[PDB]
Amino acid sequence: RTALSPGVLSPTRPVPNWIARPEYVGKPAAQEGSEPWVQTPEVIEKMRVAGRIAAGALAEAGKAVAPGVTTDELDRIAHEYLVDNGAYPSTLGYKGFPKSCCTSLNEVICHGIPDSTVITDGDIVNIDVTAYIGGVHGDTNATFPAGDVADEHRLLVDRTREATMRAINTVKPGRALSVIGRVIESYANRFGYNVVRDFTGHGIGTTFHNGLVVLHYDQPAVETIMQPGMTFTIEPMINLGALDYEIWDDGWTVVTKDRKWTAQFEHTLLVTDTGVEILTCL
Ligand SMILES: [K+]
Repeated sequence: RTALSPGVLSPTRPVPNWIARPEYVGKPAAQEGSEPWVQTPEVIEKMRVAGRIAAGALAEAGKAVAPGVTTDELDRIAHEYLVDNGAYPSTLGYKGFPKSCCTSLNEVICHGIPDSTVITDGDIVNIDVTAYIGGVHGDTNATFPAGDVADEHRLLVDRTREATMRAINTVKPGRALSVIGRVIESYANRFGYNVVRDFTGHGIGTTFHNGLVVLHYDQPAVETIMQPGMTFTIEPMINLGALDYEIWDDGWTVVTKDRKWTAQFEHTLLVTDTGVEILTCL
Protein backbone atom coordinates (compact mmCIF):
# COMPACT_ATOMS: atom_id res chain seq x y z
CA ARG A 1 0.00 0.00 0.00
CA THR A 2 1.72 3.15 -1.23
CA ALA A 3 2.12 6.26 0.90
CA LEU A 4 -0.85 8.59 0.67
CA SER A 5 -0.68 11.83 -1.33
CA PRO A 6 -3.00 14.83 -1.24
CA GLY A 7 -6.34 14.01 -2.86
CA VAL A 8 -8.77 16.68 -4.18
CA LEU A 9 -11.25 18.58 -1.97
CA SER A 10 -15.01 18.55 -2.57
CA PRO A 11 -16.71 22.00 -2.27
CA THR A 12 -17.74 23.45 1.15
CA ARG A 13 -20.81 21.59 2.48
CA PRO A 14 -23.81 23.79 3.45
CA VAL A 15 -25.18 23.97 6.98
CA PRO A 16 -28.78 25.04 7.71
CA ASN A 17 -28.79 28.71 8.48
CA TRP A 18 -30.62 28.28 11.76
CA ILE A 19 -27.79 26.20 13.33
CA ALA A 20 -25.62 28.50 15.22
CA ARG A 21 -22.08 28.85 14.13
CA PRO A 22 -19.28 29.10 16.67
CA GLU A 23 -17.90 32.65 16.71
CA TYR A 24 -14.71 31.65 14.80
CA VAL A 25 -16.41 30.50 11.66
CA GLY A 26 -14.92 32.21 8.65
CA LYS A 27 -12.33 34.12 10.71
CA PRO A 28 -8.58 33.43 10.64
CA ALA A 29 -8.41 32.69 14.37
CA ALA A 30 -10.66 31.67 17.24
CA GLN A 31 -11.33 33.52 20.45
CA GLU A 32 -10.28 30.72 22.84
CA GLY A 33 -7.51 29.83 25.24
CA SER A 34 -8.60 31.62 28.49
CA GLU A 35 -11.89 30.03 29.45
CA PRO A 36 -12.50 28.41 32.82
CA TRP A 37 -11.25 24.82 33.01
CA VAL A 38 -14.08 23.91 35.38
CA GLN A 39 -17.51 24.21 33.74
CA THR A 40 -20.75 25.38 35.27
CA PRO A 41 -23.52 22.73 35.83
CA GLU A 42 -25.43 24.29 32.94
CA VAL A 43 -22.50 23.82 30.56
CA ILE A 44 -21.84 20.24 31.73
CA GLU A 45 -25.44 19.33 30.85
CA LYS A 46 -25.21 20.97 27.49
CA MET A 47 -21.98 19.08 26.93
CA ARG A 48 -23.75 15.82 27.48
CA VAL A 49 -26.02 16.67 24.56
CA ALA A 50 -23.13 17.75 22.37
CA GLY A 51 -21.09 14.73 23.25
CA ARG A 52 -23.92 12.31 22.48
CA ILE A 53 -24.46 13.83 19.08
CA ALA A 54 -20.77 13.71 18.25
CA ALA A 55 -20.67 10.08 19.32
CA GLY A 56 -23.59 9.30 17.04
CA ALA A 57 -22.00 11.03 14.11
CA LEU A 58 -18.75 9.17 14.66
CA ALA A 59 -20.58 5.84 14.80
CA GLU A 60 -22.46 6.61 11.55
CA ALA A 61 -19.40 7.55 9.64
CA GLY A 62 -17.53 4.54 11.06
CA LYS A 63 -20.16 2.18 9.59
CA ALA A 64 -19.29 3.52 6.09
CA VAL A 65 -15.64 2.61 6.42
CA ALA A 66 -15.13 -0.02 3.75
CA PRO A 67 -12.71 -0.58 0.94
CA GLY A 68 -14.02 1.41 -2.01
CA VAL A 69 -15.07 4.51 -0.07
CA THR A 70 -13.57 8.01 -0.08
CA THR A 71 -12.72 9.95 3.02
CA ASP A 72 -14.78 12.75 1.54
CA GLU A 73 -17.77 10.41 1.75
CA LEU A 74 -17.17 9.66 5.36
CA ASP A 75 -17.27 13.51 5.84
CA ARG A 76 -20.51 13.69 3.93
CA ILE A 77 -22.04 11.19 6.35
CA ALA A 78 -20.90 12.66 9.66
CA HIS A 79 -21.83 16.21 8.37
CA GLU A 80 -25.32 15.10 7.59
CA TYR A 81 -25.78 13.34 10.94
CA LEU A 82 -24.61 16.57 12.79
CA VAL A 83 -26.91 18.90 10.77
CA ASP A 84 -29.77 16.50 11.22
CA ASN A 85 -29.39 16.72 14.90
CA GLY A 86 -29.17 20.52 14.98
CA ALA A 87 -25.39 20.64 15.55
CA TYR A 88 -22.78 22.61 13.72
CA PRO A 89 -19.61 20.57 12.82
CA SER A 90 -17.04 22.46 14.85
CA THR A 91 -14.15 21.80 12.54
CA LEU A 92 -15.89 23.45 9.58
CA GLY A 93 -14.37 26.86 9.24
CA TYR A 94 -12.16 26.38 12.29
CA LYS A 95 -8.92 28.19 11.47
CA GLY A 96 -9.71 27.63 7.80
CA PHE A 97 -10.20 23.91 8.12
CA PRO A 98 -12.41 23.01 5.15
CA LYS A 99 -14.41 20.05 6.22
CA SER A 100 -16.67 18.69 8.94
CA CYS A 101 -14.41 16.02 10.46
CA CYS A 102 -10.81 14.86 10.14
CA THR A 103 -10.16 11.54 8.35
CA SER A 104 -6.67 10.19 9.05
CA LEU A 105 -5.66 7.10 7.14
CA ASN A 106 -2.65 4.90 7.89
CA GLU A 107 0.37 7.14 8.29
CA VAL A 108 -1.60 10.34 8.96
CA ILE A 109 -1.17 11.10 12.65
CA CYS A 110 -4.16 13.45 12.73
CA HIS A 111 -6.11 16.16 10.90
CA GLY A 112 -6.32 14.52 7.57
CA ILE A 113 -8.65 16.54 5.39
CA PRO A 114 -11.43 14.45 3.82
CA ASP A 115 -10.83 14.36 0.03
CA SER A 116 -10.90 12.09 -3.06
CA THR A 117 -8.45 9.61 -1.46
CA VAL A 118 -10.10 6.15 -1.81
CA ILE A 119 -9.70 3.63 1.07
CA THR A 120 -8.41 0.23 0.14
CA ASP A 121 -8.49 -3.22 1.72
CA GLY A 122 -6.23 -3.35 4.77
CA ASP A 123 -6.26 0.35 5.62
CA ILE A 124 -7.10 1.88 8.96
CA VAL A 125 -8.81 5.21 9.34
CA ASN A 126 -9.32 7.55 12.22
CA ILE A 127 -12.52 9.68 12.03
CA ASP A 128 -12.60 12.70 14.42
CA VAL A 129 -15.89 14.53 14.77
CA THR A 130 -16.82 17.52 16.92
CA ALA A 131 -20.38 18.81 17.55
CA TYR A 132 -21.27 22.39 18.53
CA ILE A 133 -24.81 22.79 19.91
CA GLY A 134 -26.16 24.68 22.86
CA GLY A 135 -23.10 26.91 22.71
CA VAL A 136 -20.77 24.02 23.68
CA HIS A 137 -18.52 21.41 22.00
CA GLY A 138 -18.09 17.65 22.30
CA ASP A 139 -15.25 15.77 20.46
CA THR A 140 -14.62 12.11 19.81
CA ASN A 141 -12.70 9.91 17.47
CA ALA A 142 -11.86 6.31 16.74
CA THR A 143 -9.81 4.35 14.31
CA PHE A 144 -11.65 1.85 12.07
CA PRO A 145 -10.30 -1.12 10.10
CA ALA A 146 -11.12 -1.44 6.38
CA GLY A 147 -11.36 -4.99 5.09
CA ASP A 148 -8.58 -7.49 5.86
CA VAL A 149 -6.19 -5.51 8.07
CA ALA A 150 -2.76 -6.91 8.93
CA ASP A 151 -2.45 -8.31 12.49
CA GLU A 152 0.17 -5.68 13.27
CA HIS A 153 -2.31 -3.00 12.50
CA ARG A 154 -5.24 -4.64 14.25
CA LEU A 155 -3.17 -4.87 17.45
CA LEU A 156 -2.09 -1.22 17.16
CA VAL A 157 -5.69 -0.14 16.93
CA ASP A 158 -6.87 -2.42 19.77
CA ARG A 159 -3.99 -1.33 22.05
CA THR A 160 -4.58 2.37 21.33
CA ARG A 161 -8.19 1.93 22.27
CA GLU A 162 -7.13 0.09 25.48
CA ALA A 163 -4.53 2.79 26.34
CA THR A 164 -7.28 5.47 26.04
CA MET A 165 -9.74 3.55 28.20
CA ARG A 166 -7.12 2.91 30.86
CA ALA A 167 -6.24 6.61 30.99
CA ILE A 168 -9.93 7.54 31.20
CA ASN A 169 -10.38 5.15 34.16
CA THR A 170 -7.74 6.99 36.09
CA VAL A 171 -9.55 10.32 35.94
CA LYS A 172 -10.69 11.41 39.36
CA PRO A 173 -10.79 14.60 41.38
CA GLY A 174 -7.70 15.27 43.35
CA ARG A 175 -5.45 13.13 41.21
CA ALA A 176 -2.68 14.83 39.20
CA LEU A 177 -3.51 15.35 35.47
CA SER A 178 -0.07 13.90 34.65
CA VAL A 179 -1.33 10.45 35.61
CA ILE A 180 -3.02 10.23 32.26
CA GLY A 181 0.16 10.50 30.15
CA ARG A 182 1.98 8.18 32.54
CA VAL A 183 -0.64 5.43 32.07
CA ILE A 184 -0.78 5.81 28.28
CA GLU A 185 2.93 5.80 27.76
CA SER A 186 3.58 2.89 30.04
CA TYR A 187 1.05 0.82 28.13
CA ALA A 188 2.19 1.86 24.71
CA ASN A 189 5.85 1.08 25.60
CA ARG A 190 4.83 -2.43 26.77
CA PHE A 191 4.26 -3.20 23.14
CA GLY A 192 7.17 -1.24 21.73
CA TYR A 193 5.07 1.65 20.43
CA ASN A 194 5.81 5.39 20.58
CA VAL A 195 3.43 8.05 21.91
CA VAL A 196 3.07 11.24 19.96
CA ARG A 197 4.14 14.25 22.09
CA ASP A 198 3.54 17.32 19.90
CA PHE A 199 -0.23 16.78 19.63
CA THR A 200 -2.23 16.58 22.84
CA GLY A 201 -5.59 16.42 24.49
CA HIS A 202 -7.25 19.65 25.63
CA GLY A 203 -9.87 21.37 27.74
CA ILE A 204 -13.12 21.79 25.82
CA GLY A 205 -16.39 23.53 26.83
CA THR A 206 -17.90 26.69 25.34
CA THR A 207 -14.71 26.94 23.32
CA PHE A 208 -13.11 24.15 21.26
CA HIS A 209 -9.56 24.39 22.82
CA ASN A 210 -9.84 26.39 26.10
CA GLY A 211 -6.22 26.56 27.09
CA LEU A 212 -5.95 23.42 29.24
CA VAL A 213 -3.49 20.92 27.67
CA VAL A 214 -3.56 17.19 28.46
CA LEU A 215 -0.32 15.32 27.62
CA HIS A 216 -0.39 11.67 26.57
CA TYR A 217 3.22 10.87 27.58
CA ASP A 218 4.90 10.92 30.98
CA GLN A 219 5.62 14.46 32.11
CA PRO A 220 5.46 14.81 35.92
CA ALA A 221 6.45 18.45 35.84
CA VAL A 222 2.82 19.29 35.10
CA GLU A 223 1.25 20.18 38.48
CA THR A 224 -2.37 20.51 37.48
CA ILE A 225 -4.73 18.59 39.76
CA MET A 226 -8.00 17.33 38.36
CA GLN A 227 -11.04 19.18 39.81
CA PRO A 228 -14.72 18.22 39.72
CA GLY A 229 -16.37 19.91 36.70
CA MET A 230 -13.23 19.95 34.52
CA THR A 231 -13.96 18.79 30.95
CA PHE A 232 -11.22 17.71 28.57
CA THR A 233 -10.27 15.27 25.85
CA ILE A 234 -8.00 12.22 26.18
CA GLU A 235 -6.93 11.40 22.53
CA PRO A 236 -3.57 9.64 22.34
CA MET A 237 -1.94 9.13 18.92
CA ILE A 238 0.27 5.98 18.99
CA ASN A 239 2.95 5.31 16.42
CA LEU A 240 4.50 1.99 15.21
CA GLY A 241 7.41 4.13 13.82
CA ALA A 242 9.45 7.16 14.88
CA LEU A 243 7.76 10.30 16.04
CA ASP A 244 9.28 12.53 13.36
CA TYR A 245 6.52 13.98 11.14
CA GLU A 246 5.77 16.35 8.31
CA ILE A 247 2.82 18.64 7.81
CA TRP A 248 1.45 18.90 4.31
CA ASP A 249 1.23 22.16 2.45
CA ASP A 250 -2.43 22.38 3.57
CA GLY A 251 -1.20 23.27 7.01
CA TRP A 252 -3.32 20.49 8.51
CA THR A 253 -2.36 16.92 7.43
CA VAL A 254 0.34 15.49 9.73
CA VAL A 255 2.08 12.32 8.43
CA THR A 256 4.81 10.18 9.87
CA LYS A 257 8.15 10.75 8.11
CA ASP A 258 8.82 6.97 7.87
CA ARG A 259 5.30 6.29 6.75
CA LYS A 260 4.62 3.68 9.38
CA TRP A 261 0.92 3.67 10.42
CA THR A 262 -0.43 5.34 13.58
CA ALA A 263 -3.75 5.07 15.43
CA GLN A 264 -5.81 7.28 17.79
CA PHE A 265 -8.95 7.07 19.95
CA GLU A 266 -10.65 9.96 21.83
CA HIS A 267 -13.39 10.86 24.26
CA THR A 268 -14.53 14.06 25.93
CA LEU A 269 -14.46 13.50 29.70
CA LEU A 270 -16.00 15.12 32.74
CA VAL A 271 -14.23 14.94 36.18
CA THR A 272 -17.17 14.19 38.52
CA ASP A 273 -17.22 14.56 42.33
CA THR A 274 -15.74 11.11 42.71
CA GLY A 275 -14.41 9.96 39.39
CA VAL A 276 -15.09 10.27 35.60
CA GLU A 277 -18.02 10.39 33.15
CA ILE A 278 -17.51 9.79 29.41
CA LEU A 279 -19.64 12.46 27.66
CA THR A 280 -19.11 11.12 24.15
CA CYS A 281 -21.22 8.02 24.43
CA LEU A 282 -24.46 7.14 22.54
K1 LIG B 1 -3.83 7.08 11.03
